[PDB]
Amino acid sequence: LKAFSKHIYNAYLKNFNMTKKKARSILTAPFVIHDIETLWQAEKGLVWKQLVNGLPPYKEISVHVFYRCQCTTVETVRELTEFAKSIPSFSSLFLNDQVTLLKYGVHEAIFAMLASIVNKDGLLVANGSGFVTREFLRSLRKPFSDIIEPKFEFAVKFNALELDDSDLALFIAAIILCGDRPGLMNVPRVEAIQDTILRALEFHLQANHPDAQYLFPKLLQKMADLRQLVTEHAQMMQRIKKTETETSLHPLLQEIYKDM
Ligand SMILES: Cc1cc(CN2Cc3ccccc3[C@H]2C(=O)Nc2ccc(Cl)cc2Cl)ccc1OCC(=O)O
Repeated sequence: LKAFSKHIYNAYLKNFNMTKKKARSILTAPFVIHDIETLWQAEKGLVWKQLVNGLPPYKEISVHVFYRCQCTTVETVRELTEFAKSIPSFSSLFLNDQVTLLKYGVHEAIFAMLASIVNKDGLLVANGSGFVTREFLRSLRKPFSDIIEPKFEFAVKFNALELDDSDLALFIAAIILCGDRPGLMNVPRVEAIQDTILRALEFHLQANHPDAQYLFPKLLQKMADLRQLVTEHAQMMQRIKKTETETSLHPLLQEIYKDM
């Protein structure tokens, strides 16, 4: 049982480059991106460096941030996919279920993970090297500003729990191995596996956070909140996909948002 929680926490460490430990040690010399000038200064890309001339028109600023939001999540989706392979019993499931579980579960896992790299004034980006301000994300266009702002307000509430990476490791495994996803075939086997993980998390929270009662149902509450947050996010993404014709979506993201 204890080795179960350390197996997942092992895989978490093995698969996710950015951790809450490394994140909070940075947050408490990142290059601050607070305007169009500093946003462009974050480059280092040799091809980008060879092509840059001046500052971008206006519409390019929001598409660029929207492009960086895609890249962030795409990388994290591929990490979460490996992470899931190491979760006990996940690989024994039907490959369809494995895909279905990841399809509807990755964003919920991401937004909980991304709370680690966030505070009330902004978030860490680009391998912890830069810090994008909240004000700048308010200064973008409405469609792209209205999808970033709900996340900040959730992240600060999630960070009030004062969890660590060993808590997140199990918590994320619980989000992925979720029973009530559309089209999920072998439901009993997934719920069974989730109970094992839920039983592991219940023990871990008591062994890691002694003097903070009622913390488990709090985390269960956040799972329902992560669903509603993603439910709104996906809707705002599809409204964007409809209206924003000069905007496209990464092939990995296209899959996930196909049939939601
Ligand atoms: C357009 C889009 C926006 C966000 C919003 N994300 C999730 C999130 C959580 C907590 C704080 C800030 C955020 C925000 C985010 O990652 N922003 C972000 C990331 C990198 C850079 Cl360089 C700049 C910014 Cl503004 C998330 C997904 C997405 O679409 C891609 C996808 O759904 O996969």
